[PDB]
Amino acid sequence: HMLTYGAPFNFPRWIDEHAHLLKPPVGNRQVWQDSDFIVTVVGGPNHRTDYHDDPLEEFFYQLRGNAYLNLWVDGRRERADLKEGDIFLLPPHVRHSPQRPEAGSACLVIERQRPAGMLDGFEWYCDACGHLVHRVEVQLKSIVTDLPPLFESFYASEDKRRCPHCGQVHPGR
Amino acid sequence: HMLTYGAPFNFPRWIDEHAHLLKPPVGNRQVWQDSDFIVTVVGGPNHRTDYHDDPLEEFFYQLRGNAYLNLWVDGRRERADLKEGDIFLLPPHVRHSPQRPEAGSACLVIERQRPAGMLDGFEWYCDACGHLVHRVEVQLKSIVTDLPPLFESFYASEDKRRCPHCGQVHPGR
Ligand SMILES: Nc1c(O)cccc1C(=O)O
Ligand SMILES: Nc1c(O)cccc1C(=O)O
Ligand SMILES: [Fe+2]
Ligand SMILES: [Fe+2]
Ligand SMILES: [Fe+2]
Ligand SMILES: [Fe+2]
Repeated sequence: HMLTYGAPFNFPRWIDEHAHLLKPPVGNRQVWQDSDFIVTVVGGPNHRTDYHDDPLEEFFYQLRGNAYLNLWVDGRRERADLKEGDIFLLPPHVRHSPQRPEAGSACLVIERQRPAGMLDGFEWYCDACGHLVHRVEVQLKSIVTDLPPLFESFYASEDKRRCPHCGQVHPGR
Repeated sequence: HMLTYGAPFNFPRWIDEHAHLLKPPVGNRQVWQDSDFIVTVVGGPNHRTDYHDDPLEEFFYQLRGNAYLNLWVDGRRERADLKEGDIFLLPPHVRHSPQRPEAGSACLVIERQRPAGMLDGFEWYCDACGHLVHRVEVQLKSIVTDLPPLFESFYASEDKRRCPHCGQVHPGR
């Protein structure tokens, strides 16, 4: 039938035109609305203390500049570098915290709409004892707008940030 | 848990190392195996007379060189140009025939594994009366290997290529 999502267009030029809109905490912009593939560009600098626990995979292609992913691989606080030109496929549920410090950076991130009842988690870990401080689960509907309200609630509440092993109150900063 | 799909790596350099393997009819190479996102690069020159009827969306990013998509939009034999640097999201079921004439071209194509019972179609249309000549449906398991055997069967059989409106026998060439 129709091309619902429009005609091909130049991506470098699209990124240039929307550069001034790539803004924190999360830094992104969705290219097409109501699609099954969720196609965003993420710039910087961003502010993220959360780990994301995505029930599906996440494709990355660091188009401009560099960034890294803080991970928890196999229990250990780990890092994956998104050097300019790198690509990478995250397995479902690997906890990850995108750090994007470079102004003018641009990373293509691709995900899919989540079916009903498949939940996304956002977690924070204690920077002293390294144990789970807080975890919210959300039925995700916008990878752009549903994020910061969630982090504000954590940021605004030392009961959420108080650790349950040590009593260290996470800075959320 | 583990990074099942490995660590980030440089995509331009990966494409360079596998250039000599991007070979017709279809021209592709999957970057990761057993993933839900099916991430391929497609080079050229390719030989495609089929239209693909994908039950899911297809993301394109023409990385090197140019290509086009022959389409059937709203009944009309149409074209979408994949100019170097273009991106594009195909809606599910839009019939499309990727033409990739340029040696050394490279296009990122992203799709997802198809659930059980969601079928892919490959169709051919009559180049005289413009009506459907032949359509096979397949449970797709490899976007790389399941293709040409299907086209050989059409190519090898004038009963499949004989049109049911006119009697024009499609060249399959
Ligand atoms: N992985 C991300 C996500 O799931 C949402 C928003 C941004 C990112 C990112 O990688 O920057
Ligand atoms: N759309 C394609 C597909 O579905 C399989 C293989 C190649 C392509 C292509 O766009 O070249
Ligand atoms: Fe994420
Ligand atoms: Fe702690
Ligand atoms: Fe296709
Ligand atoms: Fe015909």
